[PDB]
Amino acid sequence: FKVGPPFELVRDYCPVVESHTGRTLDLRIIPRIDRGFDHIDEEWVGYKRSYFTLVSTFETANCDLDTFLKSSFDLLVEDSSVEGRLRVQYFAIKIKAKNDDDDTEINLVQHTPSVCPLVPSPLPKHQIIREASNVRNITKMKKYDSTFYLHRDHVNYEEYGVDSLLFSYPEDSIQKVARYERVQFASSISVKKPSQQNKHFSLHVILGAVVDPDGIPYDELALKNGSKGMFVYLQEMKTPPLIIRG
Repeated sequence: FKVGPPFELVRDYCPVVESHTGRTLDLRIIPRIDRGFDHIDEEWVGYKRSYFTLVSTFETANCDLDTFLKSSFDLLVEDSSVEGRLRVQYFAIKIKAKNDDDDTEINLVQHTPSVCPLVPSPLPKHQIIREASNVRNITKMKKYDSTFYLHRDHVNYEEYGVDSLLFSYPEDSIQKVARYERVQFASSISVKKPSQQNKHFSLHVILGAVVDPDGIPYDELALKNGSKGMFVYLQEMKTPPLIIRG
């Protein structure tokens, strides 16, 4: 494990507002790469046969988790789409790899990326990510449970309303930290141009809202009840240019 390529803001997309208070939700993705890249003379270098670890959470400025989970949020589209407000079923994160030059998407292979549902939370320290990674100790894993998950089936249900965000999440076990362990680039990718000069890649992290089937950037998504949902972009961050040794 080691300090990896830093993340920078790429863009903020659709604004999110609470349906009851009209309060705008201020969001901030907090991603970090914990291994897989070396910093050689002002350049980040990765390797084909190697793999990398990327973790991420997101935060909501001045909004405590309890209130957040009890709230209802609407996405605000505008102009062309101008639909108005789309109800958020839940928030999730996804990562992608791109050709930092022509912005072409590079496929990633993970060891089990995917759309990870997530609730606001600070990003755990580097060492904790380790002690929680591949260390399946029953007692130990229970010391990190409150750090990595929110078990909806344990909250006081009488405190939440029918439209509460908590109850629109797909599963009872909800992650607090999106952990992408053992990720590699597809072995089919070309890491050099015909001239033999290195190609440049970039890792992206996108925070988004999953909304019901019914011009804005989003990905089509296979929901939980067989329905076709939409993963609408809220915020995106990326690493600086990366090079991949073959």
